[PDB]
Amino acid sequence: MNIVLMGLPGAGKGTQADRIVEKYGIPHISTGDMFRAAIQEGTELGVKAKSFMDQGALVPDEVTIGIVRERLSKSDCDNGFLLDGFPRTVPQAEALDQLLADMGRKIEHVLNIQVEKEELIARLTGRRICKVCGTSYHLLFNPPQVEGKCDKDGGELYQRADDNPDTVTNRLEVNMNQTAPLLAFYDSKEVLVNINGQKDIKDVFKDLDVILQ
Ligand SMILES: Nc1ncnc2c1ncn2[C@@H]1O[C@H](COP(=O)(O)OP(=O)(O)OP(=O)(O)OP(=O)(O)OP(=O)(O)OC[C@H]2O[C@@H](n3cnc4c(N)ncnc43)[C@H](O)[C@@H]2O)[C@@H](O)[C@H]1O
Ligand SMILES: [Zn+2]
Repeated sequence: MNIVLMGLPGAGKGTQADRIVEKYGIPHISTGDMFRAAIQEGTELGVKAKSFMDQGALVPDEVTIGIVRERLSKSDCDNGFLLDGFPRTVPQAEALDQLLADMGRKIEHVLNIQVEKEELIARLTGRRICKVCGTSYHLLFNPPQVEGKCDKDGGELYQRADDNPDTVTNRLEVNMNQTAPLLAFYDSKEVLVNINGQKDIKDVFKDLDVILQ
């Protein structure tokens, strides 16, 4: 089960990932989580990634492909994996084909979660993230059971610094700059499915899960 969960910032990739991972027990590999981990280690990689992330810019492709090479070569991905927000560029996409072709494998499904820009913006305005596990809530649209506390581990919730309005606008634009030619890459190789992400979390999930089996 070699999957890519694709979508613009705030499309519900993280939200849908928890469901796919919990159901099929394949590792969730998000580049954005990895960069935040490196920032928490305070590695040099993290310090350098963070300049870009704070602007809402992409982290350079070579850096990014790097950590993905390393990560997907770990034995826990041998039987499958859920890439989340990678690739975002044609060179990332290619380097992914190549590193998998070296292992006698390929990506088998790119699930592209589509949401209009205005909705994406509303989603990243009230978003909250768990200190303990990294899961996201939304104060309006998908709140925790108990205010301020994650439903999974009781973790405190907080606001990601890049979820401010200026950085969000930058993030949507930058990522969209990459999107159509990448859809065209995957659409042409016959693995891309578009998914209406603009409805209930459970309903988006059914659409995904249809494809997964
Ligand atoms: N491959 C790469 N190349 C280069 N640089 C890279 C890279 N990967 C990362 N980077 C760098 O790292 C940075 C951060 O990356 P990262 O943090 O991965 O991602 P992002 O692009 O910032 O967007 P997310 O993946 O955080 O959003 P998502 O769709 O998972 O949203 P969620 O499910 O929370 O949902 C959003 C909100 O909506 C709510 N919600 C979810 N589903 C629904 C629904 N159906 N209806 C209503 N509300 C919903 C949630 O509760 C939540 O509040 C980038 O800006 C870049 O600098
Ligand atoms: Zn949590």
